[PDB]
Amino acid sequence: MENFQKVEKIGEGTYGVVYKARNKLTGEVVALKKIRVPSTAIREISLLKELNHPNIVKLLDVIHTENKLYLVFEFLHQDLKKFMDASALTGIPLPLIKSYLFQLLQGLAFCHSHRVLHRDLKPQNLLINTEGAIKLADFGLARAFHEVVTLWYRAPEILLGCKYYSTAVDIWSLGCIFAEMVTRRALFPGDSEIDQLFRIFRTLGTPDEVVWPGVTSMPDYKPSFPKWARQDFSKVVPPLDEDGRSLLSQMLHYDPNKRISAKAALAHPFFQDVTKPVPHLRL
Ligand SMILES: O=C(Nc1c[nH]nc1C(=O)Nc1ccc(F)cc1)c1ccccc1
Repeated sequence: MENFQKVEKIGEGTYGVVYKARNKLTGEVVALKKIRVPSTAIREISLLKELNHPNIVKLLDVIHTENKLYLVFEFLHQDLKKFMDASALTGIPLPLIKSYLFQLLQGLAFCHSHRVLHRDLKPQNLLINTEGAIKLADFGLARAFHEVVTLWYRAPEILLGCKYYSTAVDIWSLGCIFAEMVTRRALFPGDSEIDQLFRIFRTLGTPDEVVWPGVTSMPDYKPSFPKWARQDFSKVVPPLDEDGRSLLSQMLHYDPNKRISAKAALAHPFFQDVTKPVPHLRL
């Protein structure tokens, strides 16, 4: 778009290319996403301009022109997936893991309180700066509307065909990102929907009417599912301490109504000692 110079490709979202760009007039460096225009998307997108929070990538402008769609976001210099790969040897220090988790829960508590879900959290859409900050990106783009879209962070109620699912889905994804930071291995690396479901089952137990009332009446649930026993958390995320493990377990509750909200998670004793360390990033 005329007011922008593409400096470089910085990714491919679900929804079209993402460019680093410079505003020919303002000077500002920005993230420019080209989508791919029904008035429904126009409307939802416009709502997002308003939901501002220090832990949500700022949506600067929504250009709808020549009947094409661009979103202009504030620019961050790295994503969490790259940072994680970069920190493979040593792992991310716990106090930095805890800060990141804490800030993301703040962003989610904000979104959820305005009834906006993300619905597709993944380390690739979590963006970080040199000053210790981490921000949710791509917020709202999913209601509004190639490699495999990853299933690794998908809540099981989504996998079981629930069509009217809740903010608890973001809580689930965030718990899977939490474990992956601690262990340096993805929690549930599914390569199909059944494989994804069965990986969850194998770690957490096949859910039943005891732990998830109503589970058996779900669209894609079958009685013929195997019955695996639940594994112990101490085996799942060493060397996370007992507070971190308690929290994670609550974020990974099967029953979306049992699953901890972002707001009550902020109160958990794991965060009693939270700080804001600054990462070392080599841009
Ligand atoms: O809004 C998105 N990204 C961004 C917004 N502001 N900065 C970015 C961004 O990707 N920055 C970035 C990330 C990794 C790099 F190596 C260098 C720079 C987005 C859109 C679709 C899918 C994923 C992320």
